[PDB]
Amino acid sequence: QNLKSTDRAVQQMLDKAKREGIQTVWDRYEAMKPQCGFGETGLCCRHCLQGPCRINPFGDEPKVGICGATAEVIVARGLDRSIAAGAAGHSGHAKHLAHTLKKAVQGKAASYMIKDRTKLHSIAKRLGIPTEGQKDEDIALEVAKAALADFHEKDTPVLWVTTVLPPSRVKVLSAHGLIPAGIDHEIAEIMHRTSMGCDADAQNLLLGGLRCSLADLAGCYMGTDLADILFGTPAPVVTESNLGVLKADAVNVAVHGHNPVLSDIIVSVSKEMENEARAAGATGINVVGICCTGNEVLMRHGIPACTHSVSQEMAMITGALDAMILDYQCIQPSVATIAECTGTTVITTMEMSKITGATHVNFAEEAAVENAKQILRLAIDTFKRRKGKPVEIPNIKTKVVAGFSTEAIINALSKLNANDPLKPLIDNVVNGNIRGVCLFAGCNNVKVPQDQNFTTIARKLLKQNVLVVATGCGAGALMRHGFMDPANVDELCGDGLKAVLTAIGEANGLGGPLPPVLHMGSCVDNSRAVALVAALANRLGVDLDRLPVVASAAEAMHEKAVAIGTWAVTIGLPTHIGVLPPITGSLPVTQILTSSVKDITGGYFIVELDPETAADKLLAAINERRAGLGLPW
Amino acid sequence: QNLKSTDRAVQQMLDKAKREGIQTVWDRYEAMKPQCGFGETGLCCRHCLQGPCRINPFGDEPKVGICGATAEVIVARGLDRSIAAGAAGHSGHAKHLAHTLKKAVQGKAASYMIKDRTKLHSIAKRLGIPTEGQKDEDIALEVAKAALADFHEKDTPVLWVTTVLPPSRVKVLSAHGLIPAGIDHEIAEIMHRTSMGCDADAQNLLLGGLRCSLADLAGCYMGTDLADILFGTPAPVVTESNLGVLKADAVNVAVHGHNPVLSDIIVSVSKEMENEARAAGATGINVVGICCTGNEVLMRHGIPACTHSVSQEMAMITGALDAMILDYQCIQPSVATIAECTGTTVITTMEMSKITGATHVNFAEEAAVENAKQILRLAIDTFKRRKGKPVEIPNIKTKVVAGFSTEAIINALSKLNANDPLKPLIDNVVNGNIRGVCLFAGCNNVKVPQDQNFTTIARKLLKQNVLVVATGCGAGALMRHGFMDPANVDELCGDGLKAVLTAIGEANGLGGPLPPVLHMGSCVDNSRAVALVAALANRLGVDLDRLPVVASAAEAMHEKAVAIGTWAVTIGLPTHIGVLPPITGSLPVTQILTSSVKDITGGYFIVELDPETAADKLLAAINERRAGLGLPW
Ligand code: SF4
Ligand code: SF4
Ligand code: FES
Ligand code: FES
Ligand SMILES: [Fe+2]
Ligand SMILES: [Fe+2]
Repeated sequence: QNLKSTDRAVQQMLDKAKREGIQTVWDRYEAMKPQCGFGETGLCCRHCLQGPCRINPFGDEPKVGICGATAEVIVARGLDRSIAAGAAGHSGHAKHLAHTLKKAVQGKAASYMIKDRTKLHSIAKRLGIPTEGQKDEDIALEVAKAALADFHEKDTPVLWVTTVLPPSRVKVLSAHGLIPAGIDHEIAEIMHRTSMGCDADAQNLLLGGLRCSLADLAGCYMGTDLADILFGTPAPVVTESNLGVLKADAVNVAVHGHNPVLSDIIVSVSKEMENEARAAGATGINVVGICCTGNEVLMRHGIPACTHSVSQEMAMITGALDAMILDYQCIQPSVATIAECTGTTVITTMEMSKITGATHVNFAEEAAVENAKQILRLAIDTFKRRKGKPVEIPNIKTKVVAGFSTEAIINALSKLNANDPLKPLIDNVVNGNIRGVCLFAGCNNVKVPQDQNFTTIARKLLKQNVLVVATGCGAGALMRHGFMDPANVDELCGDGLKAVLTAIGEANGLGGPLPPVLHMGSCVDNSRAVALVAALANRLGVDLDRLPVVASAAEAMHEKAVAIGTWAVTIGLPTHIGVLPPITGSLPVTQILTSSVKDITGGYFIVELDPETAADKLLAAINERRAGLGLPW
Repeated sequence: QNLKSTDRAVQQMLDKAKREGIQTVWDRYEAMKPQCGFGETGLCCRHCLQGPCRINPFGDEPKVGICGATAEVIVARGLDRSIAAGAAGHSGHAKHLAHTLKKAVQGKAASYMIKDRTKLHSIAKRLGIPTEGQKDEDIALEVAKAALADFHEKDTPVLWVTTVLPPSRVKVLSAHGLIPAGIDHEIAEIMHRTSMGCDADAQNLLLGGLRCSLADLAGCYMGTDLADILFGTPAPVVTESNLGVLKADAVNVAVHGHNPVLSDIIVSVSKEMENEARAAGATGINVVGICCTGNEVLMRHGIPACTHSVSQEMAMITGALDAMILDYQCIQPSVATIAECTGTTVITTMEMSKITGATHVNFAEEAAVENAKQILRLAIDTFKRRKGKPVEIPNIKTKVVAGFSTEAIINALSKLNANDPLKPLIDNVVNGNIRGVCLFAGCNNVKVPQDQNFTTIARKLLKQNVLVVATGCGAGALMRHGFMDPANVDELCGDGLKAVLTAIGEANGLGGPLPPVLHMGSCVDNSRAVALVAALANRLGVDLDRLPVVASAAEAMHEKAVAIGTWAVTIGLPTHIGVLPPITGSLPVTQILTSSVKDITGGYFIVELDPETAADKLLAAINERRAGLGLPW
């Protein structure tokens, strides 16, 4: 079982699933081997009804698609569609929040409100929306309207790109035609240009992909911005992670998917339904997180994280998960079938994301509290059904310090330098106590023993004094292995980094260091890392492609992760991916993505499946940037 | 060679390509056999980096995707993405025209203008835009703004759906949640819901596909509307088709792709460059059409059609094609490589559709005449290079009567009944002289001997007194085989249909019948068939699903054709497809699309690869509708 997951709680549940005859994602993967080599290399096209077409990576025919599409066209078109799909997810999330904010301030959804007025005003200023003598509700209406306007063409480009990157970066991108005109406009143009008999030049196709990836960035940044307005900007919080956060004697409710519009309300209503739960024989409702919506409520409310990504089924296998409340994205549809075995009530809530066999309870923002109560009463009923049934919750959890929004990191640093908060961080980059910054992002992937790449790479980087930040299920991996517990600083961190984390933590009152890794939130909250890195660039007067900052999507899975990796490259970062994207069937495309793009954006992909080697390559990238700034390394 | 194409001109050029060692689409198809059975059946998924996943149609594992995606989820998700891709193409075309109209009336593109003021006013009225006391330029600005507004969410749904179908049809669709909210909004929502871990219910997914197909319909209708405003509504015209329209002693220029914004200007500028051409030793510039942009200039200007779809390379093989001027969609990228062999100058013009090895000449609507002259001078130079080179133009052409816009059909009918023009058509449906109506649409496909299904089905239907209309490369097939020459009425048509075509043609002055098949235009001009059928529905006071009207995408290829077939079903038509879409790997999805959808929209797919059987099934569908109206059959 350690060949499947490096998480001991997951291993324990894999043994339980095995002896109970419950098929898991790992079993489904085994049943898929050997996987198709055409698909693995990207040398397959189904873009018209003359297909399917394939190209042998090596040897004899077929060498070309039926319409004449070359390997580099086919590979580039497939990649572009994955970027567009990712952009569609993050920006769909953002759109949902924009409509929620609009309804809130129009009096149509009283369960929602402006919680972070300071954030609202800062965003308005950034967008050029007047605030002086205006009512907050009117400012918010204008911010929501601006968010929606960025989905289509208008007299300005996408402001959630052009107003969040430094002017010099916008200039580089504009010179290459990479600034998106509208989010949904770019998604549609990708689908058009990649359809049969359209774009058939690899460089042209890939430039289109870079532009669409910036539409994805805009959607991420918009989603973080609007969620902070509505639900509060995260600040440091302490909680726990892993399956041991479930409680046999409570009604255990997982929030799973992505959007806090749903989960945030589940959290607050669950508190109000405590004596209902107790009337049912439970101690209360224990809300726990899975995937990014779990990260959202962890960051804002300290809701403990149950599990993440590939291991999500394992929460159900305990026998203790009374409900799994879903919105969209990254939910294995197997959960609907496993629920039949485990007793769990799986509940979908969004019209565009249903799962055959799950109960659907429409969630309307206009009726959010009532809908939440209906959902939570299903969960209480489920608890009652498992009275007297044995459960097997692994007694395995870690302590997690999280909540490191960009605002929170600046505020923490400000305790060392009140009027120049980024300077103490830069000072320690310059003196070598901080070698550079690495963002871990993205998924787990069944092909990689769960968490092995994240923890292997992070350990090497921490020992080398890298400041490590994380989001999504990368943060999930790290938190479940103790990388968010300050008690582990002495073991994990180099002496430089330890000194810095200790100095900040002591100056912020909590008699000890910051944690080894800073949790910056959900996958849309990769945008927070952009805000931090853009602020450093502006403070230093250099573009992002000069900074000693890298990213690693160490165990990537979703199309969303492909989009994020691509915008990380587009904004100027060396960006590791630890699984193979379907590009190796075309050397010219691989060379563009890993080498020639450096001449366009300054960023580049590092494709490396061996995590020790990946760590070495990431350190080399950081140190090259250090040398370019005239720094020792 | 007759096993490849039933077109004798194509056969002749296949012999020339063979003896010259020039690889064709048919050769590339042969080199692809046997094709992947997983892709053919739709049982393959590459929506995340855990894939590729496949499902055996029958037998043992794999039985399910790695995430738990079932065969019916996988099939439905793939189909939905193809619909979204098609919608992205037609609506991208429409968007381009909307921006062109806006520039024209704002004084930014003087090469363009309002040519059809009557059409402009009719569209404005339909959309609810005031015209009384308004300047045409202001009305046009408002129409262009409305077109652009339909791409995104707003306070109304997509007006290029809701204002073009009868209220009772809008009501049916709205009750099922099928009216699109915005064109690009729907495309993006499809990409989201079909990404990993989102929608996983076949019926839900397919309803999403139906709604996205209506976004495609909107794009088609918008494209026809705007092109008519800018370039004129078609009226009956006489021209010729097939490779014999090329002229060895002229500069032969093919317009290929889709958008008249390009081709229309090539036509008018080519006339002005006649003595330049003659100075070069040519008789003039001979503009000829390929694919839909060829159909656009055929319909409006009588520009002869060279060839279509699968056989497009054959125009180059003659040795006489001096230039091929491209915008986007349905262009085999092989043309860039074949041009090296044949001498032809292949020229791309749009930023999102380039082909490695082709010359790119940006075309800006603001500079259209100058850009056109630059392009045409490349073509004249190419002519000069082939002085003294033998060419082989098959001496094979047909006469084509075309230009049957809906307005043109109504006007023709009005010669028999001035104030109730649809009544003579309905009278002859009722008395059985016209059994029903069949629309042929869509592509050729290399899997089917070229044109075999279109001509086989059309011959059977015509003998059975069906009024046959055609668009796109279905019209192309029919015209190249003589179905648009009135001289062939006695041979092809049943006595009822012959009597009707004769009575209309005689009443319209041209001493003989209308042609056997009415050419209604390009693929976006499938929207014209909708306008005709909606007008018949309104005149009879019934919905479209009661009318004896069917469609046949007899040799479908592009994602666009999938989208069109799907909206034909959604608006209420029995819709034949003569190639296998990738759905047969899921019986539940197949049953929805071919049977249960009848209970939702009244329409349904008829999947039938044998064209004699397809004809029988289409006649049975027509006659079932006749019986439902209380008519003899
Ligand atoms: S677009 Fe070209 S390569 Fe793709 S399936 Fe169609 S013929 Fe094959
Ligand atoms: S979305 Fe599911 S079925 Fe598709 S490639 Fe990923 S794991 Fe496989
Ligand atoms: S041939 Fe296997 S992914 Fe298409
Ligand atoms: S296994 Fe062949 S299309 Fe994927
Ligand atoms: Fe996520
Ligand atoms: Fe077309």
